[PDB]
Amino acid sequence: ALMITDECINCDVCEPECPNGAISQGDETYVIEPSLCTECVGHYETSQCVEVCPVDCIIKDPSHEETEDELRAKYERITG
Ligand code: SF4
Ligand code: SF4
Repeated sequence: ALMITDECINCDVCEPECPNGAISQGDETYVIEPSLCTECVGHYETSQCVEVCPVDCIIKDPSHEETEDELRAKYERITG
């Protein structure tokens, strides 16, 4: 899973880009819901939210280290 850090400028651009609806508006920043973030494995070759973030604040979430296989597996439980 990835996480949006405190440097988020609340620009709204990454929200609509997530295939799993993992990103939502927070009180201070946008937040990714880790159970929904597959790091875009299964849909795209790269993270879509990272691709559009204007200030490079989405990074790997150290408390949710998943392999290409667990992301794949997550992609599979979220979609079919
Ligand atoms: S794109 Fe980046 S700066 Fe904009 S809301 Fe999403 S995480 Fe924050
Ligand atoms: S990496 Fe993909 S699934 Fe995770 S929040 Fe970003 S767009 Fe969504």
